[PDB]
Amino acid sequence: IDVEKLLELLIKAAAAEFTTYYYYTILRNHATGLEGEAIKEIIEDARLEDRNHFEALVPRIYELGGELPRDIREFADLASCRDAYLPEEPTIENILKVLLEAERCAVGVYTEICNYTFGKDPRTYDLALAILHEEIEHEAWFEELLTGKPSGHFRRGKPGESPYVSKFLK
Amino acid sequence: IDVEKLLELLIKAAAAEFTTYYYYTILRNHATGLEGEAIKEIIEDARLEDRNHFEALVPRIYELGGELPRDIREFADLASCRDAYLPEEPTIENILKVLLEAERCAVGVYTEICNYTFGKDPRTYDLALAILHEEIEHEAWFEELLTGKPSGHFRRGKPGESPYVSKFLK
Amino acid sequence: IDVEKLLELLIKAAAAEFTTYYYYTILRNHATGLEGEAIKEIIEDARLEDRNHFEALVPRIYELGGELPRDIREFADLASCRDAYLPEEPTIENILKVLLEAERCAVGVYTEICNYTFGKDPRTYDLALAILHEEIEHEAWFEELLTGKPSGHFRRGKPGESPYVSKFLK
Amino acid sequence: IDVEKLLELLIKAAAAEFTTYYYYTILRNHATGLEGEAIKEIIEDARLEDRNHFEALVPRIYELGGELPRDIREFADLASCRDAYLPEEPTIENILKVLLEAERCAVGVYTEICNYTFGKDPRTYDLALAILHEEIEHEAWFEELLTGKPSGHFRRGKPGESPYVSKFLK
Amino acid sequence: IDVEKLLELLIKAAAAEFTTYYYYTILRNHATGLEGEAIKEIIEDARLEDRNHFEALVPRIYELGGELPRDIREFADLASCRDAYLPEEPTIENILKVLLEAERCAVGVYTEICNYTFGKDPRTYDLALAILHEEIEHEAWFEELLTGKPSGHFRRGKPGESPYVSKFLK
Amino acid sequence: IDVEKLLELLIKAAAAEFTTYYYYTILRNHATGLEGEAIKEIIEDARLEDRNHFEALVPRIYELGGELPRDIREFADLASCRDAYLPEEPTIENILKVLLEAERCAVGVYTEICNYTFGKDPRTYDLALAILHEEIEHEAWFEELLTGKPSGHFRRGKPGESPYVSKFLK
Amino acid sequence: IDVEKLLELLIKAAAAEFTTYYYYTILRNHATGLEGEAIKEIIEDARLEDRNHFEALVPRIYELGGELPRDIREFADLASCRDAYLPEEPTIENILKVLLEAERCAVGVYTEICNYTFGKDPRTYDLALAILHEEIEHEAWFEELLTGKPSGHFRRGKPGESPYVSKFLK
Amino acid sequence: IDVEKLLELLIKAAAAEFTTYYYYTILRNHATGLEGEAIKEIIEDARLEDRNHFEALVPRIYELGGELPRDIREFADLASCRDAYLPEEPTIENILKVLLEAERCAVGVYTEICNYTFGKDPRTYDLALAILHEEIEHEAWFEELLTGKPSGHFRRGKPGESPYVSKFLK
Amino acid sequence: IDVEKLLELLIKAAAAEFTTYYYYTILRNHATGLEGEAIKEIIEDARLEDRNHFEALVPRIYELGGELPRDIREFADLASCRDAYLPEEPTIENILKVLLEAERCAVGVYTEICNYTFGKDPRTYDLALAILHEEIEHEAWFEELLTGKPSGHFRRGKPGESPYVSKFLK
Amino acid sequence: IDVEKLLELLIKAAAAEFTTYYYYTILRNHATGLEGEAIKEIIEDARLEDRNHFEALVPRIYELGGELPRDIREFADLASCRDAYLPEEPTIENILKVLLEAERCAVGVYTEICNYTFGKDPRTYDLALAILHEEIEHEAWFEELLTGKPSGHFRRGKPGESPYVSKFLK
Amino acid sequence: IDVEKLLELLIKAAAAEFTTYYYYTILRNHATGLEGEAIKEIIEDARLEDRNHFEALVPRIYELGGELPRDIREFADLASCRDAYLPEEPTIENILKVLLEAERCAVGVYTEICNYTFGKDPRTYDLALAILHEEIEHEAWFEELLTGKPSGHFRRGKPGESPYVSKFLK
Amino acid sequence: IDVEKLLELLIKAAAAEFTTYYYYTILRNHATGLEGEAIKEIIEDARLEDRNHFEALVPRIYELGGELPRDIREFADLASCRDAYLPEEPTIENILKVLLEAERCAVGVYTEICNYTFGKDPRTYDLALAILHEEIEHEAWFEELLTGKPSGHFRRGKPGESPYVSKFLK
Ligand SMILES: [Fe+3]
Ligand SMILES: [Fe+3]
Ligand SMILES: [Fe+3]
Ligand SMILES: [Fe+3]
Ligand SMILES: [Fe+3]
Ligand SMILES: [Fe+3]
Ligand SMILES: [Fe+3]
Ligand SMILES: [Fe+3]
Repeated sequence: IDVEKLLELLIKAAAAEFTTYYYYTILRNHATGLEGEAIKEIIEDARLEDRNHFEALVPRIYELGGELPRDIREFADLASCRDAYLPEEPTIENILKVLLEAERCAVGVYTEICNYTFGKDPRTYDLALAILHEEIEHEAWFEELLTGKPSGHFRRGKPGESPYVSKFLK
Repeated sequence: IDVEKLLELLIKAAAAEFTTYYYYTILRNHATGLEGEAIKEIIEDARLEDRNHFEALVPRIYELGGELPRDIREFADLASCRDAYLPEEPTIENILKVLLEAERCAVGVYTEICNYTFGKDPRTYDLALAILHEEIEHEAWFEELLTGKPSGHFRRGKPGESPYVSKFLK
Repeated sequence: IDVEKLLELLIKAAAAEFTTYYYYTILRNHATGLEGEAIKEIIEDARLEDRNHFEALVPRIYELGGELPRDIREFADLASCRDAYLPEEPTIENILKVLLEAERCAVGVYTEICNYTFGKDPRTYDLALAILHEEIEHEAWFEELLTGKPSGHFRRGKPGESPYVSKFLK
Repeated sequence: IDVEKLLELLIKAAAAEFTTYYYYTILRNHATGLEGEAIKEIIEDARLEDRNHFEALVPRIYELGGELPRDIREFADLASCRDAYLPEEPTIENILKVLLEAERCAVGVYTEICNYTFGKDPRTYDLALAILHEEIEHEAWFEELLTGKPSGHFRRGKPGESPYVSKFLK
Repeated sequence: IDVEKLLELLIKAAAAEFTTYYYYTILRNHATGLEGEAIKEIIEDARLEDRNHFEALVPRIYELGGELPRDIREFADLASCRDAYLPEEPTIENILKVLLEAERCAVGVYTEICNYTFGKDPRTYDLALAILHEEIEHEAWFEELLTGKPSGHFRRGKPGESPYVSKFLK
Repeated sequence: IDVEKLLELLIKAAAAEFTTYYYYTILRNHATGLEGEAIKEIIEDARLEDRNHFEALVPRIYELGGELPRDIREFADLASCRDAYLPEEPTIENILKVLLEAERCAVGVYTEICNYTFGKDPRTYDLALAILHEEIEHEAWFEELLTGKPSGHFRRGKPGESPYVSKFLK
Repeated sequence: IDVEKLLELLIKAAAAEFTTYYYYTILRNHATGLEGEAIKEIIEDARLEDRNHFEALVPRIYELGGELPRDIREFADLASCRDAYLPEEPTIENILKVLLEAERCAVGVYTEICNYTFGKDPRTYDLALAILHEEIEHEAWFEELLTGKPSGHFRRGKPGESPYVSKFLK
Repeated sequence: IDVEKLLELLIKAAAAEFTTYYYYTILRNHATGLEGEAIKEIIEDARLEDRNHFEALVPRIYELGGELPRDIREFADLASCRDAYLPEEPTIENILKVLLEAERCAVGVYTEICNYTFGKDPRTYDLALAILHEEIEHEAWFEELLTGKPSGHFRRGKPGESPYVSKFLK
Repeated sequence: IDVEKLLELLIKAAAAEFTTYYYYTILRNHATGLEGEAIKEIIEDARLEDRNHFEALVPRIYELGGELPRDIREFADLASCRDAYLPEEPTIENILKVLLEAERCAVGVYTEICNYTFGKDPRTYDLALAILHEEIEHEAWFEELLTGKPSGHFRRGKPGESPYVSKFLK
Repeated sequence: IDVEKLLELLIKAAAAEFTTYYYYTILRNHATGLEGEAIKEIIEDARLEDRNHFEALVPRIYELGGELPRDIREFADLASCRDAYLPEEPTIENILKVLLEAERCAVGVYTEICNYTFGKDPRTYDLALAILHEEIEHEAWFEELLTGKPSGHFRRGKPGESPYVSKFLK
Repeated sequence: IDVEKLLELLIKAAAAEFTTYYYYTILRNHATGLEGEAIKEIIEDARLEDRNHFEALVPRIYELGGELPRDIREFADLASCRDAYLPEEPTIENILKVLLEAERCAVGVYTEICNYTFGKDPRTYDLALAILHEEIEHEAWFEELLTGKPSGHFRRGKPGESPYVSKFLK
Repeated sequence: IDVEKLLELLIKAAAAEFTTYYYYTILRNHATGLEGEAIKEIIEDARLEDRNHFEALVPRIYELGGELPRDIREFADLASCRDAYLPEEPTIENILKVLLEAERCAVGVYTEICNYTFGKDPRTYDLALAILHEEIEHEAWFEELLTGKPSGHFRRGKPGESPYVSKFLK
């Protein structure tokens, strides 16, 4: 396994989690009205779990001999998912589209890391898998809200509980 | 009081609670979209309390010298309420109709047991009354969601808390 | 500072909180249907925090040498906000209008008390400010639900937690 | 059973609980001095449990198709117990007399509802019985404090815990 | 209803609960060996719940204008169940026989009180019913251990939790 | 050390604790009125800790090869303190006199056991000392209430917490 | 990976967990007598964890685009383990044989799913592995009770805690 | 603002809090008898909150570049309130007089600091205000106990909870 | 008061808190070795409280009709404190210098907001003051670690507890 | 007192506790079958408390200027009790014999230390006494299981709680 | 035993604990810099436990018929340990020297009380022993920090937990 | 997979964990002085987690049909890591070297087991991975303390929490 390549993947993933923490704050605040009130708590759970994902990734990056970039702007520019901007027409549907696209990119990111580390870096694989669990659940949430396809999920107990990633958190 | 007749009522009630636990799982998963997100937690609270009702009824059945049927299929066929099938057109309204009809049947079932045991089997009466409390609240929930008639209820704290039946639970 | 004038303001504020506790009970029970299910918990949090506000104001009234009026009807007639009656056409929108108008009046009431006591009665100012915090949040809640303007708030953890007024509560 | 008559009883009971919540606030604040310090916590427990009784009665009123009156003054005028006014000579003994008379009226109110619903409305009977438990304990408290007749009770753990009515509370 | 007769029943019941608390201490300590280790915790749960039953009955006795007898020996002599003496051959089977006989007598005692107070003394009926719940469960426990007839029960969580009588306890 | 003599002391002590549990129940219920309300919780803490003392002594009696007497009447007759009867004139002062005399006898009982076991039976000494701690505090409580001599104590947090004996309790 | 084949495996596994929840209820209730008292809590822990396994599998089935069958009878007929019927001679040994056979089938079921998803469906693999952990422990429990071969396990803290599957539960 | 003058005020206030912690220990221990039992817990809550006030003031003194005096005697001599000596005739009334006078001095001390720092030292102002809240409540307590004027307060939950100063405590 | 100017101050403050959350992550990870082990937990508490400060500021920004900038890079560029870069020679002393300079800038930022809103925007003033409390404590921490001047502080209980800002957090 | 001799006793005791932690692991795992299921939790409580005893002894050894031996084999060879080997015929009875013999040796060890330190080394005496409490209870447990002599004990709440030694544990 | 002599010892000990509470506050605040950050929490634990020691000693002084001196200065002058002044050169080493000397004096004080009360005043002996436990641990802490001799201790969980004295605390 | 070879690996790993529990006790006690105070808690967390690792490995060894060796000396001799002896010159640096070498050996041990069981023994692989997580974190801790290379970790909340292995613990 190429630790330099792995470190780039992990840093790009951490950048996506960090920027998502900011952009989902904006999206949550624009999920207004009666229909917005349904999804506001769901966005908040996704936002806080993505913050947890950033917190879980940074120790592994440093364990592997990597480091966060010096400038926060450099870091944001490394994000492996495009920025989850507030849509120009911020309807609930358009916001859900942004959220679903972001979660689908995240699922792809950690699937790629899991594929890269499978049977080679057990600790990193297990960390990527833990985050992948939560991203798959996020993607299921938003896909159901947007398309009506049954996801099998309903409200998390308290936002940001991160049941799969918690063992990596301090 | 005819313990054999009482046992049949209790077993039929337990069968209805058990099957409801399965069928409400399906119904919860098809309460999708923005409007489904409102009622998903309400279905879940009803589903988990009906599981509690099954757990509360079984000890009383055995205390009275009865027993569950040998085969799970026999048991399901004994249910005193018709199966809460997913409707062919699973809109939120059609799902609510199934839920309301099921809860109304449950209210009838425990009202019948309470009438049968009033002043004759205090422990069984109190158990039937405890479940009846929760069924009346479930029926109120779904009737309000479906017809807009004020029920007087809003979200339970945590799903499955069963405030009335808890003293019967282990 | 004129303690007699201050006492009248505080008693009128306490009357508004007390009557709101009653009228919001009615409003919560008529927020029915799928769209009502969104706002029912929000009304309940506002109702329980306004009950807390009454509980926090009464000790200060007595500390300052005032007292509640002898008759509950006299007390209700002193309310500094007009009664939050159920609207003749109790749609969710019309209910939200009543709630928003009540919260806006409350914000005005405690802003007036804060202005009257600023730099003169520190304990009363701090109490009025604590309640003002919660009224501003209530007003933000309902204004977002009604107009879609981003308020920055989403569901309180448990209704009636009163994070700002709790230090005044027993 | 005549649901209209039952609803009137329940609303009148709820009015008595609501007004008691106000009037006991006044009574608690005038139970002063060394001897008042004994009974202040007892009044407070009674006051908070009567608030719980109001909270428990309202859902049942709405379940049965009733509603609270539009105006808080109408509601107060419906109270089935006369107003627990602060006595003109507010000695501890005179305050205890008011409290005992109020609790005795409450015991009568819920005894009447229990008699009306016995074997006919199990849920309402059980609710009336739950409140009756707490009223009988309140009456015992104050009768002992006033006459020295042994009641068998001593301080509740925390005021407002409502051990009998809690299962009806949210 | 004849309060004097009711008081005698309640005092005799309280005496049985009090003496059982002592005699079950002896029985628990003689349930030795590998087979005794099974039932020791079951005896302990029964013993502590019977202590709770004594604690729950005394306030009601005093509420009704009765009192405990002056001398503890008088009290013990009033017990409505014969003393649960350690058997002359204290085998596990012989101990279980004593326990089952005691619980069957207790079930009879509270069934008699429930019959006497049904529809006449709601608070006392509810107290007798609460204790009856726990006695029926105790009788089921020991009957299963002794005869193998399925009771439907297994270990209580913590001994002395008294799920049915707790609302009467301080 | 003479284990037979030690066992007699321990059984007589356990009998005193057991009977006190009964007699203090009566005394607590007759500590009525405004002045009784002060000491009711203090009696209750003493009563529940003396119940704990009985629970702590019985295992040690059995560890040492002793056993409780077969009949509860035999047991009560062994009490090392005379019965704490309700006084013929049950004033608060006369009740306090009974309580103080009982606690003084208890202090003497465990002082005697500590003297007998000092440097010879460490486990029994430590158990007697643990109970002695609580008896000395009880005696201080009642002596202050009766004579005004400063004891240095004020209300225990929750009655029956037994801070010194808890390590011996299950 | 063939999602249709995977879905069939998962649904058949969920059916086995669901039916086990019923059949283990019967088995627990027939584990009577002194020797049954040992294993009753062990059956109960297995039963509640198998209920948790059903709850954990259903969301994954829906995430993958599958659904539970319409009728509860269809569902039961899909179970990948034969029904754990009460044996015709329900001795403790014969009951243990049924339990061990059921757990061995479960171990086989999740081993097959893990083999099918290894390195291909990380989330499903991790879910199957989590359940496999608990099935291997169940099989160890019952094999030790039946054959005396050391399993390395002793009583779970509280039944149904599911330490391995909890992260999948809501 | 003159930090040297402010530091002197804060150190003198801290000295008063520290010495009060000692002197209220004496006063609590001499609040004996039946009437003393009422106020003992109130003195204890005041004593522990004044200890908290000392703990809250010291960090601010050091933050501002001040320090506690080298010798504890120097420190005690700086107290801004005269020593709360046990009165020569330590009746409950005379003790209450000492307590009320001490609390009135404390209210004056923190009112002076609040006036000195208003709009100039926000952190110190907020700290002085937090302590002032608790001193005003203490003064209300003792004034009611002594004169019967309604204060609006009753027993704090647990002594020393310091609801207003807690945010400054570690 | 000029809400546009106030909004710019608040957004610039929120940007500083957000970027600090990133940069302190880097600084914490480079506080290595035996001497670094002392300050690592202190950096972590500062980092998590600054994250809390961002979370507390955003709702107020939206309440006042402002919004976060569309792009995370725009946001970072608005920070009112220069970026807390890892020093080119990352010794513990040089890291402490960066931390102290950042905290001093933060103290200045919230002092400016408090000055701008004093007596004009009570809610915003109280929020700025709450954050100012924590920044003053952070500055004290690092100044003591760097210069040895007594600050009066020692380790926070758990990192990120934010005792002053918590009432603003969800 | 001869600290060198005392240190040897304490180190030999710590060695016995440490080795017991290992050997009881083996014994617990071989207490199989239906009869083994009774005693498995009892062995586990003894094993975890003996681990606690090792943890409590080591600080005292170092306080007195002693140290653990360099090599773990040297340490094991110092054990004051012979190794609790799995018996060649590992029946439940033979295992109980090993356990009882080990506990009897432990009781002797701490009795010797208590005798050596009585009135000379209070801290060490109190530590030895604390462990002696738990060893006497362990010996009682196993003696009852093996011989049927009443011990007075039944299941500890949670294994390893060490109620007597806890004050020495970190 | 001479209670007057014992009272003088106890009061002198309480004075030392009280003054230490003040002087250790100063010492903690001057344990600055990177090396001071290690010992600051250790000083704080010692300081809070010595406050607990004062709280534990005062009730015993009053139980024995003693009393605290009228003036706080008299009290401080009675301290059995010389004042733990901040050293003229307040280096970490010089501060540790003061702390170690103070703890050594405390160990001597309670060793003297234990010697005086051994086998004569069990309650006082046990109290002195409880404090002696904590003083020996404090002395071990500081001696290790100062000289490097292994003490066997590391950080207490939370400062002021007083595991040995807690049973004497309210 | 060769279960005999796997069992040898697991037993050798368990031996290393067991001996580490002893040797880290010695190392922790010799990490003295101001610089030792930093790492003492880190050693303690590693020591308690390695004890947890032993507890987690033993059930798996028995599940697979293996057993611990008869004699504790045989067991210690099987350790897969050389004994972590206290260095002849026990400086903090030399102690850290021993700790780092031990953790590096542990990382190698569980990496080997993971490699051996990957895709063949899922339960054992997951157990080895869980321990590997904690060993990698331990190695990171000590490497940072020794070399200054950023590890990304700071103090665990409470020592011995084992966030990754907890699901395997009872
Ligand atoms: Fe994420
Ligand atoms: Fe309000
Ligand atoms: Fe009421
Ligand atoms: Fe006692
Ligand atoms: Fe399963
Ligand atoms: Fe103060
Ligand atoms: Fe900040
Ligand atoms: Fe001390």
